Parts: sequence; structure tokens; C-alpha cells
Amino acid sequence: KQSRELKTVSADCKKEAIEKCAQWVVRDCRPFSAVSGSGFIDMIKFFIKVGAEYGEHVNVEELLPSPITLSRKVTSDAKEKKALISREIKSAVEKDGASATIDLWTDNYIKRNFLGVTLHYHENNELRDLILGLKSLDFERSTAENIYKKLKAIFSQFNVEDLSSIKFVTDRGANVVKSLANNIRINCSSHLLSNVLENSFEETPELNMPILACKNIVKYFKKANLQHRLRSSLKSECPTRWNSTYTMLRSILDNWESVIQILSEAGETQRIVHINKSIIQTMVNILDGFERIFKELQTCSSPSLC
Amino acid sequence: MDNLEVKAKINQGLYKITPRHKGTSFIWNVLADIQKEDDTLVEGWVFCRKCEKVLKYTTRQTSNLCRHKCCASLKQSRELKTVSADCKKEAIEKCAQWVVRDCRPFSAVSGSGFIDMIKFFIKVGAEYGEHVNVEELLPSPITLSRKVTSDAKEKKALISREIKSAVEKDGASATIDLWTDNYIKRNFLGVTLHYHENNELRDLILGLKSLDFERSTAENIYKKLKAIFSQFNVEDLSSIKFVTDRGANVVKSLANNIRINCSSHLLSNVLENSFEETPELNMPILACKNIVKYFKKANLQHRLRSSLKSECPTRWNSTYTMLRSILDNWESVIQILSEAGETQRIVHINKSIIQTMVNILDGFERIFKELQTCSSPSLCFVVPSILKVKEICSPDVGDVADIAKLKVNIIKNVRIIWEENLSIWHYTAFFFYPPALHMQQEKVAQIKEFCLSKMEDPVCPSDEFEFYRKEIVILSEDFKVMEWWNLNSKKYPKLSKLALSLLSIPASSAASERTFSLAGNIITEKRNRIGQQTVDSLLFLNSFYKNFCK
DNA sequence: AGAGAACAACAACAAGTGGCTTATTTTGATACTTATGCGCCACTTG
DNA sequence: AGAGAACAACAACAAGTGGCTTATTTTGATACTTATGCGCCACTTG
DNA sequence: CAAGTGGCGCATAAGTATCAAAATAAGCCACTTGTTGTTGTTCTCTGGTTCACGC
DNA sequence: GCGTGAA
Ligand SMILES: [Zn+2]
Repeated sequence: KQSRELKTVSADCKKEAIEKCAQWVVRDCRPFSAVSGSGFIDMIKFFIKVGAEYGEHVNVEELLPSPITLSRKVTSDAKEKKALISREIKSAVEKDGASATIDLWTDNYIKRNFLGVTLHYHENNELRDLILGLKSLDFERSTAENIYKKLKAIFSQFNVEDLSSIKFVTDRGANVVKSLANNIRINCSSHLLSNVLENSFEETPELNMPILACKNIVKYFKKANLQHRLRSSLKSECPTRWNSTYTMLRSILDNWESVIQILSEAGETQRIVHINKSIIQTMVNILDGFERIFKELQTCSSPSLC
Repeated sequence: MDNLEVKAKINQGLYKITPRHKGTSFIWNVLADIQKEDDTLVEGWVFCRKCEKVLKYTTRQTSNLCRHKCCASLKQSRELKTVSADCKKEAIEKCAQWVVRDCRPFSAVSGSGFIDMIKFFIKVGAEYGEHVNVEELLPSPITLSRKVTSDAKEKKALISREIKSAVEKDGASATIDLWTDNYIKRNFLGVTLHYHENNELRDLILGLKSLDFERSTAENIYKKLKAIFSQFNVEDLSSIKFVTDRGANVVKSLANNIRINCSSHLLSNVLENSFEETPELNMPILACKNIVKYFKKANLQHRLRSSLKSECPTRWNSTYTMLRSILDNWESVIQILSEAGETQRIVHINKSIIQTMVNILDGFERIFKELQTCSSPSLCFVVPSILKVKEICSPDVGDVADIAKLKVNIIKNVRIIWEENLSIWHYTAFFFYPPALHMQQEKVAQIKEFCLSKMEDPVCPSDEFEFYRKEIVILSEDFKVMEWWNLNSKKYPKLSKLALSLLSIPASSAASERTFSLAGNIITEKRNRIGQQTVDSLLFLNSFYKNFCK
């Protein structure tokens, strides 16, 4: 028990420590998992070190800065770290090995347009990934020329002048297509397969009718607050998110007994019984195969091109 | 040289002095400057108050001025032992890693609880050296939840005695409300409590318990509130003053007890009725609504210099700030509409009516702000609100006849909505105003026997009531009624408790709105599995720390 | 061839001052870049 | 396809009083050698 | 006379010893409340809004 | 010109 190593404390210290932690958590309205932060324990290390080395009569308030200082410091560190890393960035991109995915996104509240850039490349027995930056296209309407200028500006402030050897795996955005016509443009496999599935469903209206029935049933569930007695609540109807209807099918067919029991006295049981379960499990298995394909192929931490 | 010249002139007395500069540093608490004979400040040089030597002044830097011998001795108040610049550098560095690695807001470091934690941690580190294992010291969130629940239980047990002590003296003002969350569709029941013990009202929440998922009904509300009061072992449940506006099932449940309407939502409904009866002013508001939607649909908000406000969240008439934002930047928006091809929309609206409506609705906003105050008592200034809204809506020739129609609608709605729904308790509260020269009508006639009957539970009550009737002092700008009868409590030992109870009744029930907003802050899209017990415990602890602690 | 004890004529030495060129620090006003800090001021959000 | 956040359900647990036989140090005491001065006091000498 | 020593024990004492009857901790186990810990489950987040444009 | 879609 504490064989002369990094020392422990008594029970009073633990009690008062958790008292202080509870005080902070309840008073400042922060998430509970804060005390498990990776940087939080490092800050605790620094503070206990400083306190031990400088006694217990120091001005705690003065040692802690203001948020504006934090912003200036993080900006300065951003500039310094970018300058430090640009050398290895140019070294890696010079050797024809540099792969980057490009896609734009619109902000939810202010709707400012942005563009993000990352990099996938192999340093030493591993594929190193770091995001290069994320710059906004002001407020002007999006165009291929602006995207091309912004990307060359980012690569240039990171000391890149080739813009030919690097690789892109992106969408079929015609503006993006004309943006980088001098290099390769590879269609996103996930997006291609999503289009394939959309075409697959849309050519069979007879079997699309069960999908409409199921989505209107989950609408009936969410509209009347009927997920309360259900053992496992249902998910979103149609978010256009890589066949969320697959999860809908799994949930519906795992609570089929409960939903039929509920709808027997609800008067809508005639609608569900129109479709037999066998075809439903068959397409569930097909979507199981497709979901396995998704989870194996869609991976940024291991090779998947093979 | 210039300095010798100005020194000689000021010593001869040709130039005068100015000792204070309104600066945040301590150097100007001793240092001073000079002004010329034509009331012009001296630039580039300063003057000391003890050595009487003219030193240089620099706008870009003042460090050279603090090493002077006269200002050296003053320094500043002794502080706890400080460290060098390096330690601060590594401190801000580690704080930068903390704030970047956990996606946390920057203003987290300035929290009071964080300061308490760092004080504790620096103390324990100084006590037990530099080799203490930190990972065992920091607990896990499950322990945090268990301990906060237990602490909520024990704090409630401790305070229930003083809730009883407050309720026995008939001070039992507390409002209830219902609200729906955003993601679980659960319905939560919220209730606060107000009482006076230590010369200001105590704002705290009794609790917030969820009524499961079963269908809303009067019996569920009554049993829920009965249980909530039962955790404090309270069975009176009759002298509690209720403030709910138009909750139909809620009113039906508590119809046996004392019920009082809510003034804020009443006034909002009065404004709604007033604007409903004038279509000529109804369609310009709709035109402004469509104009705002036109900007918002195609994110045309970038061009404008001051973006428009939210349309109408049913959150106390946001159309005020909506029309303010529209009016105060009219030229730019009408230009944008000019090249937008939708120029026909603006023809229906004129600026003068906009500005007059801005004036009157800003008056209504001021009324809202004055009446809605949780900390200070606010029940007294209610009838003067009706008087002021009456006098502002004076039918004149300056306004258009349509504005006269709107004013007539306001007066009709306030006459047939507000005063007929006003309880005698509001009259009693208005009566205690120290200058009572305006009212000598039947209201005092009724309040006489009302107060005499209520206070049943030499030293004659009627005689001291007329003694209060004679004493009259006009209002001062910094006057408070509560401390006024705190001083007069010796003069009237029994009526003081009655007036304290009356002044403990809030004008409205905005406390429930504040609690619901706080709960919405607690429950976010990213935190949704949180339980009702934890929410209630957190809210109770926050309210207790804000109210009853230091 | 010891040994013990004490003057004597010189005689080779220090403790305690001034004179002094010639450096040898200390006190002090001031010309700048450069990393912190309140405080309105929003201000856009729902 | 990671992203944070958080319960419920069952294992798991150090923190604390009470029996207690087995080492073993404090105090105590009798018991006995070495050696260390204090003062008469002769006990001399010149 | 007086500065020097033995002497007569000589009353004292800082040393040593061993013979008893007590004052303590160590290793284990009792056992009863309260108390902390992984390891599961369950609900959202990003996939997306009109322009390059050829067909 | 208007899908044309692939976002
Ligand atoms: Zn001075």
C-alpha cells in the first residue's frame, strides 16, 4: 500500500475533492464528463506542481488569464505551428504522394459558405491524416474559379505550387469538376452506391408501397406520442442518410409483436398486415450486406482501396 | 527648454491644476496634469503631487512614470505571493491545450466554481507535496450524480423546517406552470416559492417533477403538487397564493384553493386583441413578415448593416424589435427591394405610422420591464400601469384616425378584460402606497372590512388603521416600501406581517419561464438521456446556492 | 657538560594617519517595442 | 462511423469496532565496585 | 610563618549488574453497514439545395 | 433554352 511511489491521500481529501467538483459542476452548468477530460488531468498536474513548489499563499486569481488572451495565444500558436509543419508538408507533397478530399458545406445558422481540406498520406508504417485548413468564400455565390483560387492560396501559404501531382476523391459537382479539370477527379464510392440504391428502389413501386406504409406508420407513431410504451423507440423516417430505412426495418421487425399488439386495438392493424414478413427479412439481409460493405469500405484509418 | 518654461509659469501661478483624470491605473491617483489658460489640456507632460516636478507624458507607454520616487512608496495593496512571467506563460499554455482538446467555450476559465476548485487543488498540493497521484483523486461522473442527488435530498431535509416556518405565518406565494421539452415530448411540472424573512424576498424553486407520460389532467397536477409539498411535510395547501394565467386544467385542479391571474400574459393578450380589431394595421405587419421572410429565404442578411430580428417566437411580442430593426435601417432595405424586383411590397407602409407605433410599443416594453422583476417587489405598480396606458392613448389630431381606432380598441379591451378580472388583493396591494391622495373612493370602504376580517388571526386594529390613513409622505426617488414598514413595524406590530405577505405576491409568474429556460439550457440535443430527478436536483441546488448561500 | 631563569644593546617591525591620481559603481530621466486586461458593445441566436 | 453524454443492473469493495494471544520495552530495585574530591591535620622546612 | 604533600578514611557517586511485575503492538479474524467500479444499453450528430451547361 | 442532376 503506497510502496513509496507517487503518493495517495486520505478519505477526507477525496471527500472534499469530490465536494469541490460537485460544486463546480452544479454551479457552472457544465457536462458531467468534464472531470474525465484528457487535458483536465494535465492541468491538475500543472496546478498541483505549482502549488507544491510555491506554497499555499499565492494569488490564484492572477495566475489564470482572460479568454481574449486565450484567443490571441491560440491564433499565434496556429501561425507558428503552420509555419513549422509547412516544411514537412511540402516534402510530402513533392514526392507525388498526397491525397485530399474536397467538399463544401453551408453553416446552419449564419449560412456562410466554407470549404475544408485534409490530407491522407503514409509517413512510417501508418497513414497520417491532418486537416490543412478551412476557409470561407466570403458571401459571394459559389463558383469554380473562387474554389480554385482559394485552394491554390491555401496550398501556396503551405508552400505548394504544383497542383497536379496531388489526388482528389470528391463528388460530381459540375462546378467542382470544372474547378480541377487539369487533375484527376474520382467519384465518391459511397455517393455512387447511394445513387445505385436510389435507382434500385425507385424502379419497383410495388415494393416501394411497403416502404411508404412503414414511413407513414412511424409518422403515426411520432405524431401521437406512441413510442412511450414501445420497448425500443423508432428512428428518423427519411433523413436521406445512407438508407436509414434499413435501421427502420430492423427496429420495426424487432418490435413487430409489440406494434401488432398495440395496433390490434388501435384500428390501423389492417394496413400493416398487407405485406408478408418474408420479403421484409430478405431485403433486411440485403441491406445487412450493404451495411457491412459500408462499415468496411468507409474507413479513414486503414486501406480500403483494395 | 519647454519643461523648464512650463514649470516656471505654473510655479508663478499662470496655469492651473487638475488632479483627477478618470483612469483605471493607480498612477493617476497621485499624478496630475496641467491645463492652459484657455482651458486646453497639456499634452506630452505631467505633474506630480508630491515632488512638484514636471515629467514627460507618453500615450503609448507609461512604465517610465511609475519608477518615480514619489509614486514608488504608494505602490498598491499587498496581495498574495505572485510568480514570474514564465509560470504564467506555461499556465496559459496548459489552459490553451485544455480549451482546444475538449471543444469547450473560452469563458469557462472565468467561472467561480473553477476558481474554488483551483484554490482547493493548490492548497492540497502545497500541503501534500509535488508527488500526489491525481488520477485516483478525481472521481467519475456517476459518483458526481449520486452525490448531487444525495446532497439535494439532505439540503431539502434541512430547509423544510424553514419552509414550514414561512408557511405558518401565511406567507405562501408560489406560482405553477406547465412546459414541454423539445426532444422527448415529456411534460414537466414546475413550481417556485417566495417568502420574506431577512428584509428582501427569497427567490427559490420548490421543485420540478415530471408527470410521467400519462395524459394531462387536473387530478394528476393536484396529486403531483401534493406530493411535492409532501416531501417537505406540508399539508396546509390552502393559504398558498397561486398565480396562473389561463391554464384550464390547472385552474380546474386548484379551483378550491386561492387563485390569482397573471398580469404579463393578460397584457400580451390585451395587445393581441387591440391589434386584431384593426385590419388596416394588420396587413402592414403581414407585409413586414413577408419582407423578413424574403430576406431570410435567400440569406440576403449579409448586405444589411444591422440584421433583422426574429419574426415571432410567441415570446412576449418580438415584433417590437422586429419593427425597430426594420425602421432604423429603412433606406438600405428599400434600396435592396428596389433592385430585388419586389418594389410593390413597400408601397403599403409609411414611416410616420411606423415611428408612432415604435414610440407606443416602446412604452409598452417599458411597462413590461418595470412590472416583470423577480427580486424587487412589483405588485404595487399595477393600477398606475392602466392609468398610464390610458393617458398615452389620448385621442388627438396629430395621429391618423386609424391610430385613434387602435387606441379605442386598447381602451375597450383593457376595460372589458383587465379590470373586471382584477381581484381585491390587487386593490389591497395598491392601497399601501405611501402617497394615497388619489383614492378615497369605495375601494377603501371595502378594504376596511376586508383587512379587518383577514387580520383576525388600546392597540385597536381600526384605530391604527386610521392612524395609517392620516400619515402621508410623498415619494422619493430611492424609496422602498419593504424597508419602510421594516422601520414602521414597531409602530404597527400586526399590520406589518400583512403588508409583508401582500408584497411577497409577485406581479406575474416569470419565475416559471426563467426555470423552463434554464431547463432548456440544461437539456440540449447532445444531452438527451438526462433524467428528471437529476434535472430537479441540479435546478434546486443552483437556486439554493444563488439564494440562501453566500 | 648539562640545564634553570633574566636582563641588555641594538634592531628589525606594525598600528594608526593624509595626499592622491585614476578608475569604479550608483542614482536617475527617458526612447521604445510587446505581451495582458476591463468594458461596453454589441448582436446574432432561439 | 466516429462523434460526445448517461443511465440501469450486478459485481466489488475499503472503512471501521471487537476479541486477544503473543513479543518486549519502561520502570524499579536491590546489589555491588572504582575513584574522586573535601577537609582537617599533621608535618614538615627555612 | 607558609606553600607545598600524604593520610584517614570518607562520605559520595558515576559506573556496573540481575531479579520481578508490569505496560504495549502484531498478526488474524468478526462482521455490518454504507460505498465504488466496469460494461453494458439508448438517443442524436455529418452526410444536402441551384449553377455550370452541355444536352 | 431547360433540364440535369448531384449535391
Ligand atoms: Zn514626484
